[PDB]
Amino acid sequence: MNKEVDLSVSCLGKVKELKYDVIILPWGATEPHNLHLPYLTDCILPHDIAVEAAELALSRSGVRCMVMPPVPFGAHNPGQRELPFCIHTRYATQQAILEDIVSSLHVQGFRKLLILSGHGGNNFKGMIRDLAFEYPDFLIAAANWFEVVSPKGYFEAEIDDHAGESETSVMMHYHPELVNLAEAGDGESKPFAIASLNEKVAWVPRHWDKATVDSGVGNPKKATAEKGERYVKPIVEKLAGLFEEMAQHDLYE
Amino acid sequence: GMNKEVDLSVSCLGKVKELKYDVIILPWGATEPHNLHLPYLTDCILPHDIAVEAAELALSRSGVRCMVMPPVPFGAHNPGQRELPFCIHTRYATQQAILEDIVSSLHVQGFRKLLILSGHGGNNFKGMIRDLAFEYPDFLIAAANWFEVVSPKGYFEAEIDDHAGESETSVMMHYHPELVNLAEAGDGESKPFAIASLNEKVAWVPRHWDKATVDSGVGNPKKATAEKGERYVKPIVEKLAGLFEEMAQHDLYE
Amino acid sequence: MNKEVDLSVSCLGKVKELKYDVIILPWGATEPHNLHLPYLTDCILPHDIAVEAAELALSRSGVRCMVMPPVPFGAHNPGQRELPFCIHTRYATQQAILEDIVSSLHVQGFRKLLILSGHGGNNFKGMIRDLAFEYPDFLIAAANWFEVVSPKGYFEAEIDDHAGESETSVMMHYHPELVNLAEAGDGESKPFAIASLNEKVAWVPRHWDKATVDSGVGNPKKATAEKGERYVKPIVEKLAGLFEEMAQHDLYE
Amino acid sequence: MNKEVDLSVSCLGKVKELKYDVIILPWGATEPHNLHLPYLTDCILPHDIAVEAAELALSRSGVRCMVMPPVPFGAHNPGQRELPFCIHTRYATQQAILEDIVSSLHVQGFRKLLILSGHGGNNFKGMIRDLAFEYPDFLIAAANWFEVVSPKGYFEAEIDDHAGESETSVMMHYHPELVNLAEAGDGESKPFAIASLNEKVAWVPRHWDKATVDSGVGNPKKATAEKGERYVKPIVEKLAGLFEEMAQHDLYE
Amino acid sequence: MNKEVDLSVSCLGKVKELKYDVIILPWGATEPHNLHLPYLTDCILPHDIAVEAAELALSRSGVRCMVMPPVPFGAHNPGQRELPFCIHTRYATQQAILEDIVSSLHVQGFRKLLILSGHGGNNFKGMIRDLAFEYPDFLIAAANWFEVVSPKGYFEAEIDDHAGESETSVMMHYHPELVNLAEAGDGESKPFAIASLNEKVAWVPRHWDKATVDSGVGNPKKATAEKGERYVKPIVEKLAGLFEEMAQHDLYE
Amino acid sequence: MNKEVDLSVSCLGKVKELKYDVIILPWGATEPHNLHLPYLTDCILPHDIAVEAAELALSRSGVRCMVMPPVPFGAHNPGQRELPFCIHTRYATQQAILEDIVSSLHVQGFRKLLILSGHGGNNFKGMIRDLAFEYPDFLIAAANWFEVVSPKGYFEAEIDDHAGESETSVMMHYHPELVNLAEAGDGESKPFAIASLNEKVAWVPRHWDKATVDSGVGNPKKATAEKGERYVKPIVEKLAGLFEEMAQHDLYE
Ligand SMILES: [Ca+2]
Ligand SMILES: [Ca+2]
Ligand SMILES: [Ca+2]
Ligand SMILES: [Ca+2]
Ligand SMILES: [Ca+2]
Ligand SMILES: [Ca+2]
Ligand SMILES: [Ca+2]
Ligand SMILES: [Cl-]
Ligand SMILES: [Cl-]
Ligand SMILES: [Cl-]
Ligand SMILES: [Cl-]
Ligand SMILES: [Cl-]
Ligand SMILES: [Cl-]
Ligand SMILES: [Cl-]
Ligand SMILES: [Zn+2]
Ligand SMILES: [Zn+2]
Ligand SMILES: [Zn+2]
Ligand SMILES: [Zn+2]
Ligand SMILES: [Zn+2]
Ligand SMILES: [Zn+2]
Ligand SMILES: [Zn+2]
Ligand SMILES: [Zn+2]
Ligand SMILES: [Zn+2]
Ligand SMILES: [Zn+2]
Ligand SMILES: [Zn+2]
Ligand SMILES: [Zn+2]
Repeated sequence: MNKEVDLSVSCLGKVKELKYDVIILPWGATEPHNLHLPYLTDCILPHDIAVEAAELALSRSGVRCMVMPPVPFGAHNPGQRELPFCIHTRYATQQAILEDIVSSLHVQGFRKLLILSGHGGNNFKGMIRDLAFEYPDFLIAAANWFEVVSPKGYFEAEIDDHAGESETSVMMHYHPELVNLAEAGDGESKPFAIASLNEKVAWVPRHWDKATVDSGVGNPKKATAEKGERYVKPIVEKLAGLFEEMAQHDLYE
Repeated sequence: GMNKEVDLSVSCLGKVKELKYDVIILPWGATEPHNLHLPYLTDCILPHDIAVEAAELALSRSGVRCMVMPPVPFGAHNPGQRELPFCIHTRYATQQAILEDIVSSLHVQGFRKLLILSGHGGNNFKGMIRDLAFEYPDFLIAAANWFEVVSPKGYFEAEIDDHAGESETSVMMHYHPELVNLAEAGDGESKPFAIASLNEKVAWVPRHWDKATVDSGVGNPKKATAEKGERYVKPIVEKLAGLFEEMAQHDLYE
Repeated sequence: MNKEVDLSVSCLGKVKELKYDVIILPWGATEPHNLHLPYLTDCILPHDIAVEAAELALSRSGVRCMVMPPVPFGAHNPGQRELPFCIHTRYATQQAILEDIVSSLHVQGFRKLLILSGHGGNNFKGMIRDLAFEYPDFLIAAANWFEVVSPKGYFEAEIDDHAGESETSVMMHYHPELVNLAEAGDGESKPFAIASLNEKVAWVPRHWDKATVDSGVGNPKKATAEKGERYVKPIVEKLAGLFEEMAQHDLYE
Repeated sequence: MNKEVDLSVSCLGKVKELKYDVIILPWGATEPHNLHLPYLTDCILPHDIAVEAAELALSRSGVRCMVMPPVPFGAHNPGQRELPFCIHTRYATQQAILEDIVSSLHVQGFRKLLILSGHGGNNFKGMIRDLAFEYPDFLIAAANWFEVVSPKGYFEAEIDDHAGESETSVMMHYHPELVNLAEAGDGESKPFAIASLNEKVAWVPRHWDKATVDSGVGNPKKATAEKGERYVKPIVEKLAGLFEEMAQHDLYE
Repeated sequence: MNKEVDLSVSCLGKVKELKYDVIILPWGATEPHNLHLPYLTDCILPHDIAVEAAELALSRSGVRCMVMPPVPFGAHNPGQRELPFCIHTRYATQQAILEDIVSSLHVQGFRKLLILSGHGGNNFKGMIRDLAFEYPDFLIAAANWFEVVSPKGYFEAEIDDHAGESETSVMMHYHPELVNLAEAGDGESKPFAIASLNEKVAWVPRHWDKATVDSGVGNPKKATAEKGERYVKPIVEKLAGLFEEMAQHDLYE
Repeated sequence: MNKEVDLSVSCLGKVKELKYDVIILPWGATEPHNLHLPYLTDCILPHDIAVEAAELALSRSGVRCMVMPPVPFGAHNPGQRELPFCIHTRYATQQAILEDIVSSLHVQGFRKLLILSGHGGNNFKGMIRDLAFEYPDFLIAAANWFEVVSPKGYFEAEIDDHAGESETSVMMHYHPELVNLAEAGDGESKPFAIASLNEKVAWVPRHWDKATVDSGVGNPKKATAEKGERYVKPIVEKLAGLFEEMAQHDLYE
């Protein structure tokens, strides 16, 4: 438990006299993840990663970041909304939320935000361009935690898009109590009938009811806690460096 | 302890996919300073914990199975609160968009009954519910503040107890003692309006936190105890369990 | 007829050289009231109450208030929209209206507004919160006219929620020509089949099509003009006092 | 007082057993009208015309029309918003209002609506077009009451755009108690400095602050009740004829 | 080809060192025009007229105007949206477009815009009113090109509302290669069955599915390039004159 | 000029009796492109490529596609909005436009759409997600034309992000009349001061006012028409294939 950098457990007494340089907003989804992983995986993983990166930036450079509570409202695909307790969030709803967050942070004096997404269906570039014009003095960056470091050499499964080896391993590391690997299905996935879409000539969202069986995309069976521990270490290190640099530099000098 | 059957925050598809759910409970909170000593997420944490307890009671007692959704941390706040660090004011339209998206999804999934259990008195859902009643005429949405299910009067000593006070502190001490250090609390001294009729409640204006409060609390929380909190939530939990069961077993009118 | 404090009958020549301290916005509904009361009851009653309070405030303290034209756009319940000429107004529509009113009044130099509602279906706290941030120097209060003084002990009917003894008495007092009590039905109402909702553990809107027969909720038969006269006197006095204090004090001092 | 065709005075008891063929929606503004005319002129005038026309159609044809309460929310020009108690309504606010009105009337089974406007600043064609796709079985027509019959030859003043001889004469006829013509300014107006805008090659809204003194456009001096009575007789007959034809014919046959 | 005044062919190099006085936005529609005219007629015609007008203003007075690319998003009528490739634009969508265009132009330092519409179903008065409050130092004017000079006098056909003799003649002048007059139908149109709507007591949009056979409204078959040339000459001169006056005068002086 | 597959030149008479299988929506931007390339480069290029692919699909397989007029409304970066005649479009405005296009196309019976973007600032995945739930029977795919084929071996310049060698070459091929290579600047660009943003640990938009001098990103000076001609051949062939597969297969089979 870290009240200095994790708002989810913090209180005003602990934060009111401290200077904060960068705000971190974990952004996930309420989404089924194969049969074995939590509905809130895309919130929990970026939150725990962000807190660790915040701890490193503080101990390493004295840069203090606050990790906000994660946003559980993700954008989903055809076939997912019909699965129980999967919440599809319209883009405009997500934008309204980010607007309200940035408005408040701005009033509070903050000027640097990183959105750390745990859901690949979330896209923030358009929202960020629009807010760049409303709040010209407020820097907003965006990343998916799972794109900071390539999974090559860290995991065996070749297909690993959702609730696969990487997500399961990272969950096993941070919260082994939240996942029983023995409960996982194989995460078999089916391609489109339009070859050009499989060749990525153009993009169409995967339909979950046609493309998946257990809601996972990728076999998680070789996942371990140790694999998760090893993978997140360079992720945390690179994110901490970004927080430090966002704190220490203007965007252009 | 961890309950994947009724607490979506810890649950997974494997546990939920072969079970029948009757009622959905949406805890709706705020990200909001609570004096110096309570968590920023107090208004999310408390209704989540109450609702899970009531879900567990309804299940063991009647076989009525409810799902408690993840708490919504987007509250509507007052003047002077937005400037406090990490407090997030949410516009009513933003909240309505959220509830629209939740209801749309739950409706596609086959669900037809939802209770919004609020932890924050600044949240108001009657307009959203009226508007959604016309869009989804087969979908029942109720709303309650957890702290209005049973009056705190009798259960606590402090007479002023509106925000981060004795009652909220006690219930946090009960459910999450590790999250609250009572020794860190301020007195929660509050200042009334200079317009008497507003103090008398002839009309309503929002309290300005910057003018009205010193430590962001409204009410002295210092006689708070875990046991006071435990005793107060017992009847709240039992009444909510009863509402869950009757929502599951009856239509609104018969 | 009072052109000084009632915009419904006023003109620019009467008002242009006067100072106004508080603006009053009566907000009602276009809504069936049992068989006997006007569709515009919820506009008419706060308008007349407001004008009398404004007159009292001026005579007694020299505080001059303008009563704006009533908003006939109320928020209604399931079953009411199907009744002829009942106009359900969405919350967003209502918010748009109040934004336009506040924006104009602000440009005109006004900084003090009371919304005096005649329809309990209307809720303004959310709107007021959001406008507080948009216009921080603009004070907006809201009240239902019928909550200023409790009707318990002014009226005999136990149930009296809509077009019952209280509303009818007050209409009989202000506009006896618009109400014929002989035409009223009993206003019988049915409760919910979910006991916890009648006990008010939680809130669900009453469904008019299941809960009412004639659109009324409460028996109006014991209504008299004299009861209405007696009931509005302290409401008007209390509101006049509010206006005076709003004109004469800052929100905090 | 006519509870049959005027909702502003009507009740559910008088309306509930009767068939209504056309709904008429008076749509005005809250707007200063020189020094002499009511703020609510643009609501009062279409309301009274429409009621008289509805009474004519009913007595001569048995076609029954309901005249809804006037919408006091108009679209205004630069300079008007700063005049006390003028309320500028955004187009989107107006459209939200009509959508709510039409959605309610539609559920009630009504299929034919006339928006009878009293304010030239109001434009409903875009709203009507959009609602024709949402409710293809719902006929919406719009008219300005003051364009049903040209004022040429009914009034003396050449410039007569706002709070001028025609509107004043029509108010003198319907509500002589609400207007004292001796209080009027000359309603002097200044043109643009861009000649082609005065020639109407292109449209720009008139700025009230630059172009008017007393808020009127056109001298009302020669207004009389006689002139008002004479002008409205053919307007009322034309509108009664339209109500009858909307009632008895499909748009196309 | 004119890179000085036509953005559709221009590049930053050509424009970056020149002073621009007025911005011209052609606004059209994607709409069937009888059998023979282009879908983009309403974009092409005002574009070509604006460019010629800008060229005349430049040569004659040294006033330099930029003609923006045409907006192909018009507001359409019942029965048109079912015709292949006709795109109906909601009023709110058009307003969002104009807001974005104005916000960008304002930031660039421009303060004068003319919207030149090619489609009668487009209405900008409301948008202009709302924007005058948001951008008080930004003059926006609007005109339909075909209303700058009345076509009566210049053309034979009695009816000429859409894709008729005037539009066909003007297209044959500017782009003879895009129109084969031999393919045109007669553009026969049916009136309403409600007499008063044909007489224009009130407005209802024409229903294209009931009212037209070939999608045209007006017989175009006497159209000629010479007639089109003749008609655009005085339109081009009047518009050039408006651009020069807009550039050289404040709205009021 | 091909009226069969290019709506910008087509007319109802040519299309009304033909079966169309897939709709192609070119989506561009109004944006400075170094000194030498047109402001409409991002509209013109995907338009011309789409028309060629539509011709190939028809000649080769009998699959008939309509290329809609290009949408000139792009999402832009800080620094771009201040450049003359650059029009930044908010995400919500873009989505309102796509909502309108799809609504119309759906009414007309079409069930398949490819958005072919010319501007990398445009992002359609969110809009497409939200529309999949609104119109579950309507397939929407998105592609950037410049991502269909890698530039490796086709062009020399290493940096080529905007108005560089590839775009300049492709414009020289399709419209040599619209580009003078001799006018081009070097398209020099500058990185961020935040090293982790240059390493792509997270995303922030480039600020044009700090990162470019001439508005281009990439040296265009080795561009040729023959390089453009060679490059678009496989782009056209792959897109033709996608159009055919879209016409002939369900998304999943
Ligand atoms: Ca399946
Ligand atoms: Ca680093
Ligand atoms: Ca009970
Ligand atoms: Ca008092
Ligand atoms: Ca001239
Ligand atoms: Ca620079
Ligand atoms: Ca292929
Ligand atoms: Cl689904
Ligand atoms: Cl996908
Ligand atoms: Cl409050
Ligand atoms: Cl209720
Ligand atoms: Cl005007
Ligand atoms: Cl029309
Ligand atoms: Cl970028
Ligand atoms: Zn995930
Ligand atoms: Zn995910
Ligand atoms: Zn609280
Ligand atoms: Zn709270
Ligand atoms: Zn009432
Ligand atoms: Zn009411
Ligand atoms: Zn008027
Ligand atoms: Zn007016
Ligand atoms: Zn046309
Ligand atoms: Zn047109
Ligand atoms: Zn480009
Ligand atoms: Zn581009």
